[PDB]
Amino acid sequence: MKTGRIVKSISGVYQVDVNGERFNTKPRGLFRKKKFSPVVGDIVEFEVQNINEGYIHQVFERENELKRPPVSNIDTLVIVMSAVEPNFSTQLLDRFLVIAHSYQLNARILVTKKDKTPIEKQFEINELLKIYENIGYETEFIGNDDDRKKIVEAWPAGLIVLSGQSGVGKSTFLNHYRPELHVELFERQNGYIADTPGFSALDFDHIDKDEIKDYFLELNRYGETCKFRNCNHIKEPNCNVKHQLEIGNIAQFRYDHYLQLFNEISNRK
Ligand SMILES: Nc1nc2c(ncn2[C@@H]2O[C@H](COP(=O)(O)OP(=O)(O)O)[C@@H](O)[C@H]2O)c(=O)[nH]1
Ligand SMILES: [Zn+2]
Repeated sequence: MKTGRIVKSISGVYQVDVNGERFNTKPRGLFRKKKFSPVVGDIVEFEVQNINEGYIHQVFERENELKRPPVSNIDTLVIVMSAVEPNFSTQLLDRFLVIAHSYQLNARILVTKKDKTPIEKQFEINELLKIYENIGYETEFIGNDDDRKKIVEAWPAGLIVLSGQSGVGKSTFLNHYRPELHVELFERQNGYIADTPGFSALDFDHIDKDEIKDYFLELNRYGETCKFRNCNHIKEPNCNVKHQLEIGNIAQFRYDHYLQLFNEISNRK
């Protein structure tokens, strides 16, 4: 009877947004069981009752999902990094992109605190952000002089989830969408933006050492012409990644972070 996105879950009641319209609903069939329980971000078919209430009959197949917090069908993961306080880190950024792609997410890169970054440092970060744009990511570098609402409404349509450490500047964006002014979705013009971040932790537990190269997008792309179909680009001969490194089309820090994570993600915790 109606199709929409779950924007709130409160003690087994699922609020479903239907183009602005809100419905408090409960699951039936499979969706009453824990192994099929609805999550915020689910697209659902529900039966309308009592004007603004309803029963969820179908939860559509999840295109993607985070477990902590539990949220499904993210259209863009915005990785939020400070330029300073703390200092921008390609080591932390590469790790967040690996996690992002391991969850099958679209990712883009947002650097904050430009207005208090030394201008010489701004040029070094700008050159780093160029390397990520050559890999295929959209990047922005913003400060207090920038319109945070204009920025969010230029983002691709659908569900945006901000992921990054506390203090990087997620709330400064999110407060523009808080009606009051465990995960809830807030409306924006072309979709939603999420209450919570996506990660930071031992979201490495599910990753096989063999998958790490798939989530370095330029290694994955250049590995197409390595001799070996599963070349790890470490000791293998005829390696196209090590060649592209040599002639300067893969950045050394990217290769070095791949190597550290390949060596680390193997290890017992
Ligand atoms: N100067 C400056 N400070 C910022 C910027 N973005 C965030 N902050 C500050 O950094 C701190 C953390 O911001 P907040 O949005 O609460 O971070 P969250 O923990 O990631 O949500 C706060 O004191 C913010 O006002 C920025 O672009 N420039
Ligand atoms: Zn290779």
